[PDB]
Amino acid sequence: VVGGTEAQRNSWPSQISLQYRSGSSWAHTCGGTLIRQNWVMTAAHCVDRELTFRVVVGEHNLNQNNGTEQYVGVQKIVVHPYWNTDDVAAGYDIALLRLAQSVTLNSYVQLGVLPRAGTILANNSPCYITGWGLTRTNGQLAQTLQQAYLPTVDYAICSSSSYWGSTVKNSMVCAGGDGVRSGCQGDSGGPLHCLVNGQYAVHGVTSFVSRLGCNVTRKPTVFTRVSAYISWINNVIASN
Ligand SMILES: [Ca+2]
Repeated sequence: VVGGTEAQRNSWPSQISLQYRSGSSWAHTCGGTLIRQNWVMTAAHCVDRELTFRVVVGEHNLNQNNGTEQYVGVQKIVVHPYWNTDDVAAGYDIALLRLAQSVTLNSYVQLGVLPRAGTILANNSPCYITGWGLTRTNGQLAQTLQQAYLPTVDYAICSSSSYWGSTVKNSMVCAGGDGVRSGCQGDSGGPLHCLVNGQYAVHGVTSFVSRLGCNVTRKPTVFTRVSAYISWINNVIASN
């Protein structure tokens, strides 16, 4: 997250860190949202690589013991069947991870609330992106979980020529684009939390930013629109 502020450690208890094994250690690669005690929602592109993955719930500082983490292996990966790694702009950038164990819920570990199917946010709706992604374009991961206020940009604006044009689809949510605050590499897969009827819900799965840079004016961060995939999500969980 570029232009973030450090999150309070119990603000976003559905945020997870998706990590891969690298030598004698683990490396953060993406975010995700805990949606069942044994299921995480992330981006398809995050699991394109044949890697060994684990999820960390209850995480705040990637580099320090927080006293709240739970570590769990990824047992099954279900990518959306229409995802094409060649074509992030086509959409379908969503995947579900069944965890090897069920995690225990507490003020640091909670399920993310998903929107009702079909919900579209009005332009300029209040949302926060969260994650441990780069804090500058071509920078380094954050140590502590960051949040940034990113107001939505509706489809009509976001798919205009000055913004993303043809690249954005109605199966996506755009947020931000102010040139200061954005998602960045390592935020992919995590949530976009939007306040609706007094309740935050996870409306987006972080998908992509401009090839120019993370925080680019009129290139809002682009998210998979969770509310387009409610039936898909439920179908996967019920058949696994
Ligand atoms: Ca930690």
